[PDB]
Amino acid sequence: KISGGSVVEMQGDEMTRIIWELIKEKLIFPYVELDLHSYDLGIENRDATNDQVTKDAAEAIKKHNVGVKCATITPDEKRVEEFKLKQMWKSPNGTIRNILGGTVFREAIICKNIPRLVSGWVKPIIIGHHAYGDQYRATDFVVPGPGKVEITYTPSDGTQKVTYLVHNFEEGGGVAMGMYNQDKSIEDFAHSSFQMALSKGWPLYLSTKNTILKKYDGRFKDIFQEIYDKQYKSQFEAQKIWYEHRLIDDMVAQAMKSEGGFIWACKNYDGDVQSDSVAQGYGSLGMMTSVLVCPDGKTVEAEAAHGTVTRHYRMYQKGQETSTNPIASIFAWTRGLAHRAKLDNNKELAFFANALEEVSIETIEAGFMTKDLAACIKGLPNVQRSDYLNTFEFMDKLGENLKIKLA
Amino acid sequence: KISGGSVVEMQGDEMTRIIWELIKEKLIFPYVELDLHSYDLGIENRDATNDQVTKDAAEAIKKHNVGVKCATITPDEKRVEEFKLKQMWKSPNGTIRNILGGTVFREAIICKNIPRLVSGWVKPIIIGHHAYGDQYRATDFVVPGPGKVEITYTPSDGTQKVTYLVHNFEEGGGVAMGMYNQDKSIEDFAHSSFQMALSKGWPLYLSTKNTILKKYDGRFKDIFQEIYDKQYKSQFEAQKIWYEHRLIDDMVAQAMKSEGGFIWACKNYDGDVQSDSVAQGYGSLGMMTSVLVCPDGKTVEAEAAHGTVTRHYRMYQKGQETSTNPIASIFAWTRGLAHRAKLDNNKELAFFANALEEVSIETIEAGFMTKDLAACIKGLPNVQRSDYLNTFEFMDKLGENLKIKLAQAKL
Ligand SMILES: NC(=O)C1=CN([C@@H]2O[C@H](COP(=O)(O)OP(=O)(O)OC[C@H]3O[C@@H](n4cnc5c(N)ncnc54)[C@H](OP(=O)(O)O)[C@@H]3O)[C@@H](O)[C@H]2O)C=CC1
Ligand SMILES: NC(=O)C1=CN([C@@H]2O[C@H](COP(=O)(O)OP(=O)(O)OC[C@H]3O[C@@H](n4cnc5c(N)ncnc54)[C@H](OP(=O)(O)O)[C@@H]3O)[C@@H](O)[C@H]2O)C=CC1
Ligand SMILES: O=C(O)CCC(=O)C(=O)O
Ligand SMILES: O=C(O)CCC(=O)C(=O)O
Ligand SMILES: [Ca+2]
Ligand SMILES: [Ca+2]
Ligand code: NA
Ligand code: NA
Repeated sequence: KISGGSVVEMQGDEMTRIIWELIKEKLIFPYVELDLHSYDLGIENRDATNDQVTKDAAEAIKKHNVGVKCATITPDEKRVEEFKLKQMWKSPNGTIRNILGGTVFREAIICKNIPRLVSGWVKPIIIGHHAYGDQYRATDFVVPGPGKVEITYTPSDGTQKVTYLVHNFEEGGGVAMGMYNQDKSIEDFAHSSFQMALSKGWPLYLSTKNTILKKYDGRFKDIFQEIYDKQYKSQFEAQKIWYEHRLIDDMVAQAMKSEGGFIWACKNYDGDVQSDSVAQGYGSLGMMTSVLVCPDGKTVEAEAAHGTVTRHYRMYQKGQETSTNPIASIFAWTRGLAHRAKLDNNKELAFFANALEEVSIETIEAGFMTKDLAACIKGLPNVQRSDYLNTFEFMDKLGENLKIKLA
Repeated sequence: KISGGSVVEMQGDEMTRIIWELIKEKLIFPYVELDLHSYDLGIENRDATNDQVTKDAAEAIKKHNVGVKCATITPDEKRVEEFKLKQMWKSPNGTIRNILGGTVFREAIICKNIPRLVSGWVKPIIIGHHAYGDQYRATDFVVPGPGKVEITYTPSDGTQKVTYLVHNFEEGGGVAMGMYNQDKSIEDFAHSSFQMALSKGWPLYLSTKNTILKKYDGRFKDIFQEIYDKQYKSQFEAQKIWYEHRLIDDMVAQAMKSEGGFIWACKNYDGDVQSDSVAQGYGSLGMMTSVLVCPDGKTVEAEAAHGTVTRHYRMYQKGQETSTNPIASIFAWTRGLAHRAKLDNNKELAFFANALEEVSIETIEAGFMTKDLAACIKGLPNVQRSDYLNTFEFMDKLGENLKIKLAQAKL
């Protein structure tokens, strides 16, 4: 009945797919009508269309400014045999992120009754990681035997091509890889980082390994520092916050013993990994939001940070009972819809967005939660069946709670 | 007085250099005589020898089979300016690890009175991280403007040349790099991992991102699997343990919520970073061992995993009282000497090494400790001067306790 606007939706795989459908059936569709542009990133369909469906979904997001994505399978060899795939398709996440660009901001979803693994974290940690380039765009290969691996730069302006020696393999083979990043993208990431910091009133840290990657990482470090000095510094001081670069070793240690309450700017690989470390440290991988904010200020893709949860899905196929946390998948929808509402100045969509979220927190805070969350309070071995609901029960319960509150 | 043998010693920088001298002077030299082959990896001395001293140290370690290393500054632009360096020298750790090769095993040092940051870790987590290649021997450069970055392989015979497009820079510039690893080194790293799992009777996890780096990381995953199946699987099933690959994201989450009690094989970068996170989670960076175990099975370099503690050094330079935890540095010596002893079948030195370890734990467990550890107990905002000992005080107390312990043993 509520008029949503246009949303790009990406369907995914395995356990998350199951959950994705439950969320549309019970939390979204009964209450909200949309111009839904649906792309199926299920791995069967991606194989069928030779991954073209993925490039299509990314373009759709540019047009419509808003995307909600279910977790997908990125195939290695086992996966190729499993689904009889054409080939080892690349990560859709990496494909879409590289086309859209921007910064991925992740943040735990906090309930008051859910204890943390790490004692100190009483304030949020917001991770914003660079979406573009590096490992997702890397070229890696097997080195078959002895020989020489080199990397070369040929300037477009006709001046001398430059060649560096990567390694001389003199005994057997191995592996080698090239990767890159772009100044403009890195600039965008710096501004997005400083702006999020000002926005929250929290200090900003950048982590790199510039002592080791002196040129590659030093470039991130320099770009951040240049832009800070020229463009944000006084505004930081005015708010009594700060920016500082830290080596990645020190940062992860610092973060661990911290009391939280900062923005953590990461390179792509570190953002990907440290975001799992942090979600789990607050409680669970089901309790983290993830939004890609594009450089335009306008476009957004929301998702759950975690994967398809194949381990739980395997039980589901064997007919056994499961308890998977859908909270993150649900916030992919509320964050996306929130943004849609703010774009269109849709007063009611915004209301629904925020309702489903407080409904989610309120349900867990009343004592209805999936197995992972009960494990947080009790310790896994002390958890009994009466302590949690299963995937379907819990979805139903949120469903009836949404009913009551919207009514 | 104990006859030590030949040890290759590598001297360092900043706060650890100070602590290094205190350890030698108060814990080692009073009791042990050594054929010390001393290499000064202080940054001034590396700059004066164009870093040749670091390669010499490494070569000395092949020859003598044991090395003990102090934390070193790895310079970036700020350090060049600070020390007026000729160049931004490469990490001595990378240099040494790539010359020797092998697997770096890192583990927390645990005291019964010290709370953890992470609740569940009632057993230890042992990380074995590949010492060779990757980021540490990378070639990286700034791309100054539009143009094409390519990476090429040419076989030794010259019979063929393979060119891969890395990126087409048309817009402006950026950065690019290449990195590499070798199969032999990866096979040695698999072996040490499975052996360490068997040794401890714990399960082994390997982490990669093979879904994203399909050839590079998939090479690691495959070598480990093939080697598991053919050579260690019977044995693993016998002690009722197991081996699995996990994706690095899943693995860090799994470690976080776990009970501990596993071996975690890591790629170079991940090992380097997660070992800090792990040490901190058990309570302190001062409380972790690190030994490079070479594939020859005979050669070892022991070190402190943390850095030079530059921030504590600044205070020291101002005359301000400091409290830096020396435990990891002391254990560089104790692990090195324990291995020298094992090599030489030397029971006096073996006994000494282990005696210095117990003394370290006993002193802390009796409530004498540096500030980081007192913060573990009280919470940083709650700790007062009376709660901890300063750097020299704590060293002097261990010195006393070591004297007692060795005396009681002589009796
Ligand atoms: N599209 C995407 O954004 C992502 C996709 N992937 C893909 O997903 C697939 C599986 O990835 P994988 O590394 O196995 O791990 P997943 O992140 O899917 O899950 C791994 C483990 O994390 C815990 N976990 C994750 N989500 C939940 C949840 N919602 N509720 C409770 N526990 C959860 C579970 O622990 P436990 O088993 O102990 O209960 C689970 O087994 C792979 O194909 C991978 O490529 C991976 C990451 C992100
Ligand atoms: N040689 C080596 O193996 C390594 C060398 N390095 C080099 O060390 C230098 C400094 O690196 P950086 O990352 O800043 O810092 P370090 O790793 O030396 O330490 C940074 C912070 O960690 C805490 N810490 C580390 N060790 C101790 C200790 N033993 N006792 C108490 N606290 C400790 C301190 O926290 P707090 O300030 O909060 O009290 C300290 O400020 C750099 O030049 C780097 O290149 C870095 C890593 C390894
Ligand atoms: O795309 C993938 O295969 C993994 C993505 C991921 O883990 C993430 O985006 O955090
Ligand atoms: O060599 C460096 O600069 C840092 C090394 C390091 O952090 C480590 O060995 O854990
Ligand atoms: Ca991840
Ligand atoms: Ca480290
Ligand atoms: Na499971
Ligand atoms: Na300090």
